[PDB]
Amino acid sequence: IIGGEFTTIENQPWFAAIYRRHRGGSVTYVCGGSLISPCWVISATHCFIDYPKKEDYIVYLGRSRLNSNTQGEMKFEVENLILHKDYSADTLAYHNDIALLKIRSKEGRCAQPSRTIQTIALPSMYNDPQFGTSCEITGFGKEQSTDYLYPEQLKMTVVKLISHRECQQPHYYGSEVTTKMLCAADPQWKTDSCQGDSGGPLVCSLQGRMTLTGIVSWGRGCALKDKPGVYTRVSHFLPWIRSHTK
Ligand SMILES: NC(N)=NC(=O)c1nc(Cl)c(N2CCCCCC2)nc1N
Repeated sequence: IIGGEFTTIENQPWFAAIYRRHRGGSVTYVCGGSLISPCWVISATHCFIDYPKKEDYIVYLGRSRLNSNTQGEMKFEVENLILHKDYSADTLAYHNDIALLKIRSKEGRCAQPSRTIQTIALPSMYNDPQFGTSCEITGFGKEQSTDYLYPEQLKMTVVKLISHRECQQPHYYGSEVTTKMLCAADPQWKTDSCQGDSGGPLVCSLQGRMTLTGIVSWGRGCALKDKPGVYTRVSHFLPWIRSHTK
């Protein structure tokens, strides 16, 4: 997250931190995710497209910090890693950038809701908020496009949904953004998602509900003028999601 503020998991209790354990026994952070039901975390396919063995992944819930344990966090194995069959990557964009991780504790359980863990609601299909709506993003991604390291403390910020019309202009992303995507940015370009935030939630109040409206997918650079963040548009994917979750 570029700009924005530090926060704790209690302010975004659906956020899931996904890591990969290495043969060296080293474990490195991969991407964010969102708990949409007790046994399911939703994230972005591009995060795991290169290494698809479920075995080498670990999901934490209730976690406020990148490389130290947060009191009340839970650790999970990945029982099923479901990557979208129609995923592809273009020059900038990713398509169908959506994945499901069915989580199981080594003791066989799914998530137990707490002060630090809650599911987030999905939207009704094709139901999104209007352009100009303020939504929240959260992650452990870079604080500067140019950083080597990720921050140790969880961050979040606020961005406004952009119109597709606005996003499809040539100076923005032109032809590479599609209707299966959503664009969100700061009006002044101050704050944004970045590398390491992928898979993480874009949350909006829809109806009277905090709803998961997007998944962090891509952008050029981070916090660049006329280069907004692009997110998987969740409302388009209810059939896919329900297929696996039933
Ligand atoms: N929102 C804005 N402006 N950018 C981003 O969200 C964003 N930016 C980058 Cl650099 C990024 N990378 C870099 C390699 C390509 C994709 C995976 C990791 N992923 C993102 N999701």
